[PDB]
Amino acid sequence: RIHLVTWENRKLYRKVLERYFRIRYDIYVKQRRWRAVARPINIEIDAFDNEHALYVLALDGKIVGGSRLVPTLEPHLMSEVFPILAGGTPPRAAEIFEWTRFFVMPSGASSPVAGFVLCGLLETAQSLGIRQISVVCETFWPKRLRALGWTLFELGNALEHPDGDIIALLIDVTPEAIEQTRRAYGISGAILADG
Repeated sequence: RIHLVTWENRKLYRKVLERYFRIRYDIYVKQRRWRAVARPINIEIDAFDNEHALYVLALDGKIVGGSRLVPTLEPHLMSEVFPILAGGTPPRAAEIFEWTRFFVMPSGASSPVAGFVLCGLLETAQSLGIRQISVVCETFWPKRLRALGWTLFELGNALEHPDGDIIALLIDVTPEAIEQTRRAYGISGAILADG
């Protein structure tokens, strides 16, 4: 199930968040991803992990995948690091949040966990009146996401690097995108823990 962790419920979710920041150490620091900062303790945390962050976490209590949303009216990765990808002016609106830190844990084999996370992201954004989601992602993502039902707009030129090519996208959060995604991964029950 997809759980929405915010500033307001961070104390209820304190053990999940402590595991979540340790997991980011395993994923981002331990496999030496671009710009991950090594901390003196085994967590990974960046300038965008503050009171304005939203954590969309796939649980079962073990974390199996997730993502992070930041209000585009606040400083965000595309605004502070990659504004060149959106022509120097990333999209910024109350209605618009930036997606960062998409991950799926290895275990999670032939599992729709990815499905559960991607569908859960759109459903959480729906529920909050986030109408679009901005993202900096590898240049292979738009094909995959336009195969699941997503309507999205490239915001610029790809930035080519020997270690990976990246691009900025603006994603519509549509009832349709949601349906086709569920269909692509064929799962049924409730996904969000709404209560």
